[PDB]
Amino acid sequence: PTLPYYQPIPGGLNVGMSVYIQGVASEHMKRFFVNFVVGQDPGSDVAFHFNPRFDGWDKVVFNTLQGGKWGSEERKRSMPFKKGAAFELVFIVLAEHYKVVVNGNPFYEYGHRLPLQMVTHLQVDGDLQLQSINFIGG
Ligand SMILES: C[C@@H]1O[C@@H](O[C@H]2[C@H](O[C@H]3[C@H](O)[C@@H](O)[C@H](O)O[C@@H]3CO)O[C@H](CO)[C@H](O)[C@@H]2O)[C@@H](O)[C@H](O)[C@@H]1O
Repeated sequence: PTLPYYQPIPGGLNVGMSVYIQGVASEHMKRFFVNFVVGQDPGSDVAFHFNPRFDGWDKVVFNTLQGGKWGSEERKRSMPFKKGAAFELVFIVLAEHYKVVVNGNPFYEYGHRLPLQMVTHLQVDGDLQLQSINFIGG
């Protein structure tokens, strides 16, 4: 796949589905993001924004964008990615949350703030190369 990536999720999200992303973090990475989007047009709500950042004390930010407004960020001050390194990034869609798994290691559970049933698109962009995106268990 080429970046930016912004594609419909086949059949939408359902509990039990996984999004499996294989990529390589840029040697000079500052950030990248994965968005679960309600729609495809500019201004669309983002049910789940997953945002690793290497600026400062390395961390991953998690949030939701609704009606043009970012909600209260969640943050985990641990960085499972590495500049220049390949990664395997998995989002397991469960009833209560998105379960994030990185390189086989469970990393975070982000509670749903918008209904998973209303997510239509996946958007990926930033300082990485994308090798593949697969939807499993749809
Ligand atoms: C640093 C910021 O990066 C972009 O905006 C992102 C937004 O930044 C938050 C920041 O994470 C938070 O700690 C602070 O309290 O408010 C900032 C402004 O909203 O965070 C959201 C997720 O919460 C997205 O990642 C945004 O891209 C940029 O647009 C800002 O100008 C600023 O440089």
